[PDB]
Amino acid sequence: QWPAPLANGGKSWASAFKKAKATVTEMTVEELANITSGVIGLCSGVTGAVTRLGIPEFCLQDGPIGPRGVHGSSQFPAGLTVAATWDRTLMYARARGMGQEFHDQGVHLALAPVTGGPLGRTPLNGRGWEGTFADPYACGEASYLSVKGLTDAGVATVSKHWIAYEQETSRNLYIDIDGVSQADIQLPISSNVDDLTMHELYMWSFAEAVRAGTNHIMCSYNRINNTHSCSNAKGLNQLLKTELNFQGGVVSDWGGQWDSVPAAENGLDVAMPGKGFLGALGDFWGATLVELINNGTVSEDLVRDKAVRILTGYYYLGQDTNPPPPFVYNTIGAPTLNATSGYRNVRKPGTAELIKEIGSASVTLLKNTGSLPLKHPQRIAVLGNDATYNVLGPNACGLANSACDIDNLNGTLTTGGGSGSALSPYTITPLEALQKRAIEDNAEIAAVVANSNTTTGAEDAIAALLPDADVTFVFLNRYSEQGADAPDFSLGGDGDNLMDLAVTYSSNVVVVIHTTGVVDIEKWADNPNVTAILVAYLPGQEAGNSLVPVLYGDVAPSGKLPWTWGKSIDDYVPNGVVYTDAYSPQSNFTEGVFIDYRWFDKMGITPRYEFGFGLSYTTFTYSNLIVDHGRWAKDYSSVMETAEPFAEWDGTNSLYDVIFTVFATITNTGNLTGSEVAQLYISIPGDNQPVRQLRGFDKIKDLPVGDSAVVTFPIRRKDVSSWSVVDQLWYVPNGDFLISVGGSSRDLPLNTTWTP
Amino acid sequence: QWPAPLANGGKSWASAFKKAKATVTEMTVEELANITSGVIGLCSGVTGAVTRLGIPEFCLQDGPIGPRGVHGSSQFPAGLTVAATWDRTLMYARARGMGQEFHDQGVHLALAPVTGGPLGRTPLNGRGWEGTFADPYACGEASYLSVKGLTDAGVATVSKHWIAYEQETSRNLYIDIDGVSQADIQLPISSNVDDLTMHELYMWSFAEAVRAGTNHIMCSYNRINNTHSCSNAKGLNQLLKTELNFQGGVVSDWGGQWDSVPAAENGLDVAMPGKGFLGALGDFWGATLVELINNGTVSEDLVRDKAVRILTGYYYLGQDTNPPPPFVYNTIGAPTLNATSGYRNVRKPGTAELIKEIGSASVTLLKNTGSLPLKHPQRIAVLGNDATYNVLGPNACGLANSACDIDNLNGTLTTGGGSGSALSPYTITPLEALQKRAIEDNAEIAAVVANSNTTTGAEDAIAALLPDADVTFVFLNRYSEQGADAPDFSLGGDGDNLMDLAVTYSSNVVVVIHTTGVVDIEKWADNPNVTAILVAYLPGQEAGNSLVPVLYGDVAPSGKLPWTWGKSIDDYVPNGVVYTDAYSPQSNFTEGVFIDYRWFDKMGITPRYEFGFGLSYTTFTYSNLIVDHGRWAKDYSSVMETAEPFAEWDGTNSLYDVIFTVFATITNTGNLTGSEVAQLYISIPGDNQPVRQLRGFDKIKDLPVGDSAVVTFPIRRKDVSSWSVVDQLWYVPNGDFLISVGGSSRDLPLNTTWTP
Ligand SMILES: *[C@@H]1O[C@H](CO)[C@@H](O[C@@H]2O[C@H](CO)[C@@H](O[C@@H]3O[C@H](CO[C@H]4O[C@H](CO)[C@@H](O)[C@H](O[C@H]5O[C@H](CO)[C@@H](O)[C@H](O)[C@@H]5O)[C@@H]4O)[C@@H](O)[C@H](O[C@H]4O[C@H](CO)[C@@H](O)[C@H](O)[C@@H]4O[C@H]4O[C@H](CO)[C@@H](O)[C@H](O)[C@@H]4O)[C@@H]3O)[C@H](O)[C@H]2NC(C)=O)[C@H](O)[C@H]1NC(C)=O
Ligand SMILES: *[C@@H]1O[C@H](CO)[C@@H](O[C@@H]2O[C@H](CO)[C@@H](O[C@@H]3O[C@H](CO[C@H]4O[C@H](CO)[C@@H](O)[C@H](O[C@H]5O[C@H](CO)[C@@H](O)[C@H](O)[C@@H]5O)[C@@H]4O)[C@@H](O)[C@H](O[C@H]4O[C@H](CO)[C@@H](O)[C@H](O)[C@@H]4O[C@H]4O[C@H](CO)[C@@H](O)[C@H](O)[C@@H]4O)[C@@H]3O)[C@H](O)[C@H]2NC(C)=O)[C@H](O)[C@H]1NC(C)=O
Ligand SMILES: CC(=O)O[C@@]12CO[C@@H]1C[C@H](O)[C@@]1(C)C(=O)[C@H](O)C3=C(C)[C@@H](OC(=O)[C@H](O)[C@@H](NC(=O)c4ccccc4)c4ccccc4)C[C@@](O)([C@@H](OC(=O)c4ccccc4)[C@H]21)C3(C)C
Ligand SMILES: CC(=O)O[C@@]12CO[C@@H]1C[C@H](O)[C@@]1(C)C(=O)[C@H](O)C3=C(C)[C@@H](OC(=O)[C@H](O)[C@@H](NC(=O)c4ccccc4)c4ccccc4)C[C@@](O)([C@@H](OC(=O)c4ccccc4)[C@H]21)C3(C)C
Ligand SMILES: *[C@@H]1O[C@H](CO)[C@@H](O[C@@H]2O[C@H](CO)[C@@H](O[C@@H]3O[C@H](CO[C@H]4O[C@H](CO)[C@@H](O)[C@H](O)[C@@H]4O)[C@@H](O)[C@H](O)[C@@H]3O)[C@H](O)[C@H]2NC(C)=O)[C@H](O)[C@H]1NC(C)=O
Ligand SMILES: *[C@@H]1O[C@H](CO)[C@@H](O[C@@H]2O[C@H](CO)[C@@H](O[C@@H]3O[C@H](CO[C@H]4O[C@H](CO)[C@@H](O)[C@H](O)[C@@H]4O)[C@@H](O)[C@H](O)[C@@H]3O)[C@H](O)[C@H]2NC(C)=O)[C@H](O)[C@H]1NC(C)=O
Ligand SMILES: *[C@@H]1O[C@H](CO)[C@@H](O[C@@H]2O[C@H](CO)[C@@H](O[C@H]3O[C@H](CO)[C@@H](O)[C@H](O)[C@@H]3O)[C@H](O)[C@H]2NC(C)=O)[C@H](O)[C@H]1NC(C)=O
Ligand SMILES: *[C@@H]1O[C@H](CO)[C@@H](O[C@@H]2O[C@H](CO)[C@@H](O[C@H]3O[C@H](CO)[C@@H](O)[C@H](O)[C@@H]3O)[C@H](O)[C@H]2NC(C)=O)[C@H](O)[C@H]1NC(C)=O
Ligand SMILES: *[C@@H]1O[C@H](CO)[C@@H](O)[C@H](O)[C@H]1NC(C)=O
Ligand SMILES: *[C@@H]1O[C@H](CO)[C@@H](O)[C@H](O)[C@H]1NC(C)=O
Ligand SMILES: *[C@@H]1O[C@H](CO)[C@@H](O)[C@H](O)[C@H]1NC(C)=O
Ligand SMILES: O[C@@H]1[C@@H](O)[C@H](O)OC[C@H]1O
Ligand SMILES: O[C@@H]1[C@@H](O)[C@H](O)OC[C@H]1O
Repeated sequence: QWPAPLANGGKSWASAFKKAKATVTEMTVEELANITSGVIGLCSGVTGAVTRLGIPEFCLQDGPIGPRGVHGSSQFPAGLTVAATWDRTLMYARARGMGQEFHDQGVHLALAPVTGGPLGRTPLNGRGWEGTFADPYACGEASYLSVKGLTDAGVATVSKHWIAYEQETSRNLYIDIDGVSQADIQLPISSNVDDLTMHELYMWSFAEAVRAGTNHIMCSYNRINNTHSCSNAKGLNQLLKTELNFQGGVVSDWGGQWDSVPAAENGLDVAMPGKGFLGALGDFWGATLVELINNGTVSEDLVRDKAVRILTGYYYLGQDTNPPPPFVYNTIGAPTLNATSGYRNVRKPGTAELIKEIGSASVTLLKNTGSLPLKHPQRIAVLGNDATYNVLGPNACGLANSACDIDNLNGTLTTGGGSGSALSPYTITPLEALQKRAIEDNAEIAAVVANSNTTTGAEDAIAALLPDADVTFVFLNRYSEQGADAPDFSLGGDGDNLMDLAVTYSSNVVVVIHTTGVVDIEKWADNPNVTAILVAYLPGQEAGNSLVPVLYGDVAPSGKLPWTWGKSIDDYVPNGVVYTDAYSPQSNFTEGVFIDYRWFDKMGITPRYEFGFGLSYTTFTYSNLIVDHGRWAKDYSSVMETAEPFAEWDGTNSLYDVIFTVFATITNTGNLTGSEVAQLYISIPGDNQPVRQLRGFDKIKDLPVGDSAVVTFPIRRKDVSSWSVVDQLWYVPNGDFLISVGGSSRDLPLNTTWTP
Repeated sequence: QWPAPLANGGKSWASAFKKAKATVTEMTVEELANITSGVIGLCSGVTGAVTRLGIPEFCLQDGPIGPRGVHGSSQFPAGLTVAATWDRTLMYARARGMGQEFHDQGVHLALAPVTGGPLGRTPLNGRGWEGTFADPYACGEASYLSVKGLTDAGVATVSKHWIAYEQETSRNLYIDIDGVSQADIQLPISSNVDDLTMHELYMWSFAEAVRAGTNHIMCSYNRINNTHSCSNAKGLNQLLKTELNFQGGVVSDWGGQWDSVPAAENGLDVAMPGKGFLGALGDFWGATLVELINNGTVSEDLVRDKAVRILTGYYYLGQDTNPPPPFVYNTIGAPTLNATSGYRNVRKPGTAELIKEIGSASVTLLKNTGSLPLKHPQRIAVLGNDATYNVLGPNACGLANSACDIDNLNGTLTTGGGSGSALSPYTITPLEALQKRAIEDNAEIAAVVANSNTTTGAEDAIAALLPDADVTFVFLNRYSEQGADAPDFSLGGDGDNLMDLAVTYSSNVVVVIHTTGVVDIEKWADNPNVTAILVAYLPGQEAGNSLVPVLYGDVAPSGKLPWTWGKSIDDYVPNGVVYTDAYSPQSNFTEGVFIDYRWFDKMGITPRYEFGFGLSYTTFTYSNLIVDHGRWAKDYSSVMETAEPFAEWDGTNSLYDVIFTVFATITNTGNLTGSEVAQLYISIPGDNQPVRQLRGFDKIKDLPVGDSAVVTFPIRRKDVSSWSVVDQLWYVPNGDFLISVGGSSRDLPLNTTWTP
């Protein structure tokens, strides 16, 4: 085994550690078992109180778009959607806003963000949308800022899911309900991950989360090399708590804990949900952990270290001197918990405008043949239930946005299904917003929003409506959800039918896709009747009013794709989702570090739309690439430090030191003002190395016609490193490094060589 | 027989008559038959050209809300809806706006307004909504202003339908299509109307239409005393063309003409639609009328008088010196007419705001227990497909708003079905408008707009949503249409179910009814969970934005009911709709003059909501009734004059002279500013006379709290007259007249006696 290292508070939590140790020193064995296992309450999870010492219950609450199952709050855009902005300021402000609302609702610990698990090995991942980029570097940057935004608002974070949690299928949470136990059916999928892949690929974003000060981390459902993540000594005690120097608590996912003793010894700190959800998801600690200590199987001091880890967050964020107000909403639901809900409104001035701005900044133009931007069209047709409201109400699908019937017309896809969803005070529909703009132009506008296959008359309505239209907007979607992967890339609902009808009857079709990921558009993407295609991802509540200004040219589109859009699912990493009824299911990560565009680049597969692709209404020319070797600096700014070994280590040094900076220049060479995401890729020399790896991005805002601006990329030591499996450390390999800059992963007009 | 009197141009058309006679004098027999029978074209009806003399084809076009089947136009509110405003200025401006759009689309003759047929003998009349009030006096005033507004814009009018056209059922238009002829199935319903009833009840509004200068009149489908209206000598040659002194043309309804010779001799002028609609609706004139003249059966001079009547309008409105532009839309439809459509936009600045104002002025508050006006509710539920768009598009139901399937979710009922409908450039939905106001108050709002009986989950969505709501808006409707009467008072669609669910789960339910007439609300109107009830009638395109300001108190509601709302259909005139398969179906108008509230008042039946009932957010006190006998004046202002005989006639005199004026005073005695419709009723002494008869209305706008204003009622000679069947003239009977003033037909705090 790898022994459990003791918390010491590290960099920023030293004083809070000290108060945590003082309190925990006073605790009895019953009290230690109480704080470390869940109890019944209104939140996703609730830690027992330590009543005698005045430590209250902590509310742990979903989710990564804001607190789930609460009224009086805003529905923020999904992580996928903010990734697609490529705007650091928006990644932070989104998180800070979510945090404000978490705090004002009474949440102590936010079950957020998703910071690298699932990272994106398969594009069918039913919950991939909760994360950000299918790229370690960019996911790392988003994860850093998301964590910082949440904690800066006074909410502790529980970053998730550690680690190699890359498929929902056979995730097999522990559950024992009505005589049928998952242990007797099938064990969780095992992620079989080589050491290099674990370091260079899956750990990257978690390192950034630890550096940003995440207070906790949640261990996933999957197994790793046939050992449960939540009792994987190598995972938690070694890689997380030793190499990453993590100082906070490891919280089990809900049914992630499979056992009592291995869990306490191998790095687990908090058993969730404990007595919540009827005890059906395992209840391995609590009174049972009291007996394990008193009879000497589990070390008392070991358990005190778990308590210390939990309380460090409490004191660091000042939840003692500034308590959160009470959490008033039943987010569990009857009959599981019968208990009434109060009411509180926490929506602040500015939040609706921020959510709108994220939408306008993310929406991504994949195809424009000249129909966009719109001028002042006079006869406008609109097709698709995605254009309008859920017919049962925007929250009809319930507490996790997953309970409406398989055929329901859910309206605009504003968030995905599951624990990462949230309620919505309203939906600004695409149709409401297009209609407002139509009225200003004295135009007419009509929408067919029924099911084009199963409602009588819809097809003929469509036939009758489209030919005369100046433009036809088609709104498509693809719902996906926690607990299943998507079967394939197929549009949800009547999507395919809408598109076949649309091109039969209109030669100016503009397609807008609200989705949790990549969809199959192969039948029509090259039809010249589809004059424009845009993906708007998951925009939360301001869906229509964020889209329409971009469509009409008020602001040029500036979003780019945060993953690869291949022409077929066969173009990706093989065995993305393993289906088997084998009792011990296996997923071998044979691809290694080569996921998403790294796979495409290495096998020479040409995607339909590459990673980092997006059109504007203008063009940008790249020039004057400069590598400034003299432009280096100490890492002073992190909240916490890791202990990742590296070759050049000398006591005063860091893996996150900036060792040089790359500069380049962009010129708007088109006819309209626009923003541009500049991207930097490095080819690190070695055996079996990716052709190139994203190591920088910078977004210039609203570059006027003919103007220029400089983009700037700080390069850290780690960014040019490789991990030595033989030596067990990060090193900068000798050799020629290629540095590329440009507008996508495949449009890189500038390059240069750098040698250390 | 009653011989056909010759046109002479009467009062305002004298010079146009002269030019008409000159032109017609030059016409051959072929040319006379061409102008007097319909030909194929893009409009509802088209008169043949007289090519040699440069007289083009005239476009006749539906309908009484504006030109039908046209893009580029606005959907105005229905006549029912403007009646409910009780605002003369709005009745005029609505008509003038409709006229502008008629003209700018190229229409020569508008098939509008509905000016007393159907007037409202039965509240089940499928097309009652096209007219205004179920009251001769008020229908007369609306009819005068509607006609004036249309002609003032340069469009000739064809006022309809003459006369005693009081049920759609067995209207039996002539049609002979695919070997099956209506003549071999069933004759039109016969209206058996006594002479007093015809004069005091059905003729009243047509007299006002003739006085306002209607250029034509359309004869109805029904028979009168077992003679078709369109060949009823007594109807057309005598009552219309002699007593009413009508100087314009009688146009057949479409399939209203049953014969060639009786029609030419008994007063018909224009055979419509002629060769249009495949000749299937009879084609009795045209080439056949050429042979009838040349072989001497039909007098040539008689036919010249028809031509003269048609051309008088053309010259009077200046359609020669200012031609209408071309009519560019196929309003017939393929396969009946295959022909392409151009495009023109005629929507002017100001029209959308006028249609909104009519909505805000008409919406009628029937019940308010204190829930209205709304303050700033934070959780708002909305129920009903009426709250949102037609799922197939607002115009999906086609050229006459009547072709969507029996179950379709048609969305907000903005106009009724049939030839009196029109297309809509958009629908401002109740839900869009409530949502905008919710957003301003930082509130949440959710709508269940599916079918609550047949869509899975809707009922539970409803159960789950309503209890927590501060207010629940329920939107109900009742579509009806030309060519059928309503079976009963039942809400359309899932109405009944919505209301049962609403009161189970909310104690603050506010009901809004969009309808073509009275509906059965008896199950819930007295439930204290229904805290407010409003009828909004048919608001055209600005449905939501006209309603919401009234709901939120920006303006107090000031509409009142234009018909009686009885508790059951058994409370009305019996035999309202006769159903039979008898070849010659009969309707005996045994009730005489006693329709609508005259029936209720006479039989001592207490309606649920009386004629002229509506609540405000304030109250008004009535005081200081004055009859000013000295306040009389000559009738100088009419466009045309009738020749109605009357006892006091002396050459310089008129039946429309004002013989006194009634004044009264209203004081706003509540807490909020509001508008008030003041109503005047006279009890004319006689045998079998109504208890009281509306003879005045005046609307005070925005009366501040504690302020007073005077309402003024001019009383004409005709207004205190009766018709002598023995003498065949109007007379003022000797005796005591009761004069009542107040806020409804049953809330009349002021009264006084007047003797001639
Ligand atoms: C899930 O399972 C996979 C299953 O394999 C696990 O992965 C393994 O992870 C361990 C670390 O826990 C690796 O152990 C290290 O192995 C080094 C030798 O590697 C070479 O030999 C092995 C065995 O014959 C091969 O498998 C390797 O091949 C792979 O890597 C190469 C190189 O890139 C590729 O080309 C191959 O194709 C494979 O991908 C190698 O050829 C070994 O040197 C290393 O030794 C040090 O580290 C430990 C500390 O843990 C010390 O105890 C030991 O004393 C050595 O440390 C001293 O020495 C160095 C100097 O040499 C100093 O710098 C130190 O500070 C110190 O004083 C270590 O044992 C194993 O190789 C790796 N396998 C693969 C295939 O990746 C996952 O960890 C497992 N995960 C979980 C979560 O359970
Ligand atoms: C659909 O059918 C109904 C079926 O009846 C038709 O109605 C009738 O309409 C005609 C007019 O075209 C009426 O004719 C007039 O009758 C007068 C006599 O009426 C009394 O007797 C008759 C017959 O016995 C009764 O039916 C009447 O009863 C009804 O009215 C009374 C009174 O209120 C009620 O109490 C009853 O219960 C009934 O409702 C009466 O008791 C008759 O005097 C009148 O005579 C003059 O008019 C014509 C001009 O058309 C002259 O030719 C004639 O010379 C008289 O005119 C001179 O005399 C007067 C002075 O007396 C002068 O002032 C004149 O200027 C002139 O020099 C006339 O014949 C008939 O009564 C009426 N029936 C009913 C039941 O209403 C509908 O018209 C028909 N409609 C259509 C469209 O086809
Ligand atoms: C299994 C699971 O994930 O359950 C939890 C409760 O904590 C878990 C975390 C999860 O995020 C949470 C909160 C969610 O938010 C999910 O979005 C969520 C799910 C993914 C879903 O999960 C499932 O459908 C399970 O696969 C499903 N499992 C089974 O039917 C099953 C039974 C025996 C052996 C193996 C499987 C299940 C359905 C309904 C109740 C319990 C279990 C249950 C669950 O009801 C929700 O489940 C419960 O609320 C619940 C669980 C146990 C008892 C009572 C209630 C779900 C929702 C909200 C729909
Ligand atoms: C019967 C009738 O009212 O037809 C007209 C055409 O001029 C009439 C006036 C009417 O206002 C007009 C324009 C309308 O606008 C109506 O809203 C309207 C109707 C009320 C409707 O009328 C009916 O449904 C008839 O009762 C119906 N009648 C019969 O089926 C019938 C056949 C034989 C004997 C007795 C009855 C019918 C349906 C479809 C085509 C022709 C007749 C036809 C009609 O298609 C529309 O009809 C046609 O367009 C049409 C008529 C004949 C031949 C070809 C087309 C209708 C619409 C638009 C739906
Ligand atoms: C509107 O949103 C709805 C949710 O709020 C969407 O419904 C969900 O959609 C997904 C598919 O996209 C379904 O997931 C699959 O469903 C089945 C499992 O169903 C049952 O099968 C057996 C029963 O014998 C049993 O094993 C299961 O427990 C289920 O009872 C499988 O095909 C897949 O494995 C996968 O889980 C959801 O089931 C469905 N939810 C519900 C509650 O029906 C809906 O698709 C949205 N509308 C549109 C157009 O996208
Ligand atoms: C949405 O608006 C729709 C129209 O655009 C509404 O559909 C119409 O609604 C009325 C009833 O409210 C129906 O009128 C009745 O229908 C039938 C006649 O149907 C057939 O019966 C025989 C066939 O064997 C034949 O004689 C007829 O020609 C018909 O084929 C009778 O019950 C009545 O006499 C009456 O005419 C319309 O038929 C219906 N239109 C269509 C095209 O189906 C719809 O109701 C609206 N939705 C809601 C919720 O109100
Ligand atoms: C272990 O955890 C238990 C569950 O959290 C804990 O119990 C709970 O104690 C809290 C206070 O710490 C109580 O909360 C409220 O109760 C009283 C009235 O009874 C109020 O005056 C207070 O304001 C307070 O809000 C809970 O009632 C109680 N919950 C349950 C389910 O019993 C135990 O105390 C913990 N045990 C140890 C050893 O600390
Ligand atoms: C009786 O009515 C007929 C139908 O309206 C009428 O015919 C039509 O005549 C018009 C002009 O009055 C023609 O309109 C266009 O034709 C020529 C080109 O062919 C253009 O140069 C002109 O600009 C004009 O717009 C119609 O083509 C014609 N319609 C049909 C169906 O024949 C007869 O002329 C009328 N008969 C009499 C005796 O007047
Ligand atoms: C310690 O406690 C656990 C849980 O009750 C029990 O299974 C185990 O056998 C105990 N050890 C001894 C030595 O009794
Ligand atoms: C494009 O639309 C036109 C109608 O606008 C249609 O006739 C043509 O077949 C369509 N083209 C394709 C490739 O579907
Ligand atoms: C009114 O609503 C309440 C719930 O708000 C319900 O319990 C009660 O039965 C309802 N009353 C009626 C008369 O339906
Ligand atoms: O937040 C948790 C989610 O990430 C996990 O997968 O399911 C349990 C949830 O409550
Ligand atoms: O306008 C006409 C309408 O009033 C009549 O009833 O049907 C024929 C229509 O075209």
